[PDB]
Amino acid sequence: SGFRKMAFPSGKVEGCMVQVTCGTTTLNGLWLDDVVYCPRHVICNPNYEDLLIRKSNHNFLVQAGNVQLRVIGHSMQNCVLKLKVDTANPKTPKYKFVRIQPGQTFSVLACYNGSPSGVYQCAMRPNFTIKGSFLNGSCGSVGFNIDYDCVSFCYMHHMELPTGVHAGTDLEGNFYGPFVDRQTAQAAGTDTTITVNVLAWLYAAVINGDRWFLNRFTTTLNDFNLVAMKYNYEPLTQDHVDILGPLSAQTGIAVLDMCASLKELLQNGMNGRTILGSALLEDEFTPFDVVRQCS
Amino acid sequence: SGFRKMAFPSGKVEGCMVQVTCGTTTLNGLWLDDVVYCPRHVICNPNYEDLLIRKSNHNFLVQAGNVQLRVIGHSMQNCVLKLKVDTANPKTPKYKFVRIQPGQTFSVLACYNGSPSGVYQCAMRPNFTIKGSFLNGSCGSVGFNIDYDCVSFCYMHHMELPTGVHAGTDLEGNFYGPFVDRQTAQAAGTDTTITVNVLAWLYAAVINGDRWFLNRFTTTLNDFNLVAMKYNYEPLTQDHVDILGPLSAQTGIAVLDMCASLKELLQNGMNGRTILGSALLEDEFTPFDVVRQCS
Ligand SMILES: *C(=O)c1ccc2ccccc2n1
Ligand SMILES: *C(=O)c1ccc2ccccc2n1
Repeated sequence: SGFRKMAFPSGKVEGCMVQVTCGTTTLNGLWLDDVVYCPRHVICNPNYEDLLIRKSNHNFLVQAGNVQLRVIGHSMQNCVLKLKVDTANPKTPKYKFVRIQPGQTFSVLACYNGSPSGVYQCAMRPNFTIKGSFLNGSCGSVGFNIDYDCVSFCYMHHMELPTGVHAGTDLEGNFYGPFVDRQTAQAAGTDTTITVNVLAWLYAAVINGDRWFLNRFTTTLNDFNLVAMKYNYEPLTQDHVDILGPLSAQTGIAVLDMCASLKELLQNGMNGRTILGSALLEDEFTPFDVVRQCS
Repeated sequence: SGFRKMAFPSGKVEGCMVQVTCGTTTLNGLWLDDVVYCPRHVICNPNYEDLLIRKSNHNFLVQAGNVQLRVIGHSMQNCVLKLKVDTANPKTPKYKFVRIQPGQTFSVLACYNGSPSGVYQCAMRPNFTIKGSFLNGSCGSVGFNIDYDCVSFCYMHHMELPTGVHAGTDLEGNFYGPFVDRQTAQAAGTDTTITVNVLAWLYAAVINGDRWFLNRFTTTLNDFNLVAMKYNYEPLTQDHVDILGPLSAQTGIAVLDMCASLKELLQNGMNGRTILGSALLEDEFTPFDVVRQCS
C-alpha cells in the first residue's frame, strides 16, 4: 500500500558519472565503456565545428572520482561531445540510448562536479520540457529508466528556460523540443495535461482504497474527449484505453467508467477532498508506473 | 530552479542489500562489515527468545546477489536479528546508526528478495508512522540519509498498519512509536502537520518565484500558535524560528512575516491557486531539505 513519486535505484548510473573540464567550464559527463558523453557547451551563436577544431585532446580534463582519465580522441554528435578515453569504465552497466515520448517518465540523477547529489522522478511534458530541480553546475546530469539489469538513458540536461522548467537532449545530442543550447529568447510553449496518466493515477487511488470520486455512470470516448478539450487535456485514444486494460481488470472498473469520474472531477473540482495525498489531478505517473508500484 | 521530492543517491545502500531466508520466509537484510541485519520476523504472541534458541546458523540462508554467505553466529537485538557472516562486505560504506525525530526526512530504498526496486523520500510523521510505498516482500527495506560519504541508517521496515501507513524500527531494532512486530489491532494515532516544514516549503516557493501568498503583515509567535492549534499544526518554537534563519535571510522575509502568510492560507485556502505545483500545504520538506535544493 501507499503511492509515492518513486525513482529507480541510481547506483548503476552513479558509477558512470565523471567531471569534465575545458578552460574554466566544468560540468558532468557520462562514462560508458571507453567514451565520456557530455554537453558540447563545455567548449564555450558560435559555430561549434569551429570551436571544436580549435581544441585538442589535452584541453579536456576528465576526472572519475580521484583518477584522471586520459582523453585520446574527441568528436561531436549534435549537441553532445564524445571524449574517447584510454580506459573502459569497469562499472559500465548494460545500457541503451533510447529517446522517450512526451507523457513518459524517467529518473534524474542530479549531479554537480561529477558527484551525484540526488535522485527524483520526472515526466517529459507534452511541450518537451521537464519540471526538474537543477542548480548551476548540473549540466550533463542524466535521466534514465532501468529494466531488469539494463539502463536505458533518455536525457542529458542542458538548459533552464525562463519559467524555470528545463530542456535537454537525448544521448545522441538531439534536443527534446524546439530548443537550442545557447542563450536566446526561447520559451516553453503551451502545455497540456496527460490524460492517460491521470486515469492511471485514479486507478492507483482505487487500488489504495480512495474511492470517493467513483460513480455509477459510464461515458463514450467521444463525449469524454469533448470535455478533455475544454479543460486542456489530451484526447484519449483507443491505444490508451488498451494500455489501461490491466488496471481496469484489477479494479473491475471499466476505462470509460473511470472517464466519467474524471469528467465529474474536472467540472466540479474536489470539494475540499484529496486523492492519494493530492488536492489536484496528477498526470506524471504512467500506467506502467502504477502497475509497478500497485502490483 | 524547480523543487522536487528528492532522494539521496542510493548506490551506497544498494551494495549492502541481501536476501535472508529462514524456513519458507524470505525478506531483505542489510550487510555491513561481517554482519547482516534483518527483521526478527524472519524466524516466525510468540516469545522470540524461545524461537531463536531453537534455531542454528544453518537455518539461515543469506544470498548476496549470486553468492551465498555463510552464517557463523546469530543473535537478537530488540526487533532485529544480527547474523554474523564469514565475509565482510567489500562494499560497506562509512556508516552510522542514527534514530531520527518526527518531522525529519529520509530516503527509502524499497527492496524485494534482496533486490532494490525503487527509491523515494519519506518524513517521519508526528505519530511515528511513515507514508511509504511497500508491497509484500519489502520487510527489511531501509531508510537513510547521506552526509558527505557517510550513510546514516535510520529506518528498517516491518509493518503495514490498517490505514495503509507503515511502521518500523531504527537499526537497533527499537520501534518508532507504540507498535509491535506482530498482528494486533494496533492503529496509528492522530497525526499533526509539521509547521516548521510548511514554513520551509513556503520559503522554497519564494526562492522559486511563487510569491502570491505573501503579504505586508507580521504576527507574533503567540498569535500564530493560537491559529496553529485550531488547524492541527504543531506549535512553532523559537528553536524553529532560529533554524529558519538562513532561509529568512536569503529571501528577506522575516519568519514572523511568513507566519502571517501561513495564517492567511489556513483561514482562506488557496482560492484555486497552487504553490510549487501543489494545491495543499506540504509539510514533508525540512529546512535542510530546502537549503540543499534551493542553494
Ligand atoms: C549545460 O550543458 C549548458 C548548455 C548550454 C548552456 C547555454 C547557456 C548557459 C548555460 C548552458 N549550460
Ligand atoms: C517484516 O519484517 C514483518 C514484520 C512483522 C510482521 C508481522 C505480521 C506480518 C508481517 C510482518 N512482516
